Amino acid sequence: SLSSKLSVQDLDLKDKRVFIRVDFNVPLDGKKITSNQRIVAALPTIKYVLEHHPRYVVLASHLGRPNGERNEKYSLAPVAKELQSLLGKDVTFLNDCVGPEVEAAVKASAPGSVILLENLRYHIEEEGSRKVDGQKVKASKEDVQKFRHELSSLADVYINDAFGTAHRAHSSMVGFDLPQRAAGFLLEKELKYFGKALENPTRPFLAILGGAKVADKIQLIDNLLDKVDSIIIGGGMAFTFKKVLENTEIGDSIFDKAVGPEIAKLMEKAKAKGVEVVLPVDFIIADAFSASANTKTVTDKEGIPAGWQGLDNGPESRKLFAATVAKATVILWNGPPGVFEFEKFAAGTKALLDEVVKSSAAGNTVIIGGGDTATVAKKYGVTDKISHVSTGGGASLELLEGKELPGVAFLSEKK
Ligand SMILES: Nc1ncnc2c1ncn2[C@@H]1O[C@H](COP(=O)(O)OP(=O)(O)OP(=O)(O)O)[C@@H](O)[C@H]1O
Ligand SMILES: [Mg+2]
Repeated sequence: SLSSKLSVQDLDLKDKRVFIRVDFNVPLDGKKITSNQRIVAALPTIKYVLEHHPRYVVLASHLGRPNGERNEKYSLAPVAKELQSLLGKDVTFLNDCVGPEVEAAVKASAPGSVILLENLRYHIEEEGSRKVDGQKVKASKEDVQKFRHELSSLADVYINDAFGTAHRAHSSMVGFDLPQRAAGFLLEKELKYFGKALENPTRPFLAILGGAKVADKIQLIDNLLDKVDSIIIGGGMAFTFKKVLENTEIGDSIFDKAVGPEIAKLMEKAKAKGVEVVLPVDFIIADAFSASANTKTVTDKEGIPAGWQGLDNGPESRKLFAATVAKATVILWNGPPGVFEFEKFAAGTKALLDEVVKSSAAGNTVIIGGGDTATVAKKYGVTDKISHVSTGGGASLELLEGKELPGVAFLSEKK
């Protein structure tokens, strides 16, 4: 989608004014912020800048869905605490926009770090349309125009360091008129890690995608679909169908009805574009979809207990996966090998997970991140992760995919 060499650790600052759109979203107990994972990242940019000696340092919010009621408190007082503790320099939380008080505060107290906003000022969104159900309405133009003007209001250089403004727009990624587009190391890492497989990386581009089911499932497919190294490990029932015939025929009949043409089709292009897509042949299937009463065999035999096929990546599947796994190429992993969360029908899967991460070094760098996999990662244990956990399980992917990426576009290379 682009993101060549935007900018990082490039901004010189120096008695300059810095506004940072970070990753400030956490649980919601009292204040007791359950999880500091998101906050930790902020630190490289946050600290570097925090002290460099600008004069500013406004680090924006973003965590919650102030649905029905208004701007409702449940702000970020505790977080400041988190910030204060880490920094030990003093963090002040004011307004996400203005407040006569707002313009005043930033200016007043020399160098500091101010965390303000989120999506309280229904202005960082685009109101919950569809009439009936929940009140208010989408739409809105200039009013937003003012908010944006107001927001930039006290800045110099704006640094995005979250996977938000790369699909949509939303506050902290647009309005912030005035040049200077600086992207935290985090953004930088993705683009770079993420960015190149995209370029001309020799080390093949060896591609690992588990489980069937599409959604952009399908969406996922086309973009992942174009690349470099023609190695994709995708496990689908029809493909199986497409590939041969009988497996599908007794197995059953239908996968993703649309997916059937598209899949055979995309798949074809894939051969042409690169070469090889690696599927099962050995699968394990059990009475229901759940996790109980299970059978593992290779290939042929399905029907009643099914109508799509078996489920989790089994022995055969494991090896091949592992098999390709061992073989340079970069390794990108989206969703579960399958149903990785229903033990029994989530074993081989870990098996795959291990080499990739392990390899990262050996083999080659590993970029896997999302939601489903994320779980996979946490449960198995990233432990060295060695590549990319591309948070924005979804956002990244589309992103991953090659689309333009909105937030990202805003970024150029400082200037
Ligand atoms: N062979 C399979 N047997 C059973 N369930 C499967 C199988 N393959 C895939 N699934 C389902 O597909 C999911 C795999 O993850 P999925 O394909 O949804 O990843 P993704 O689309 O890249 O990311 P996501 O889960 O956030 O947004 C499993 O969690 C499971 O619900
Ligand atoms: Mg999911």
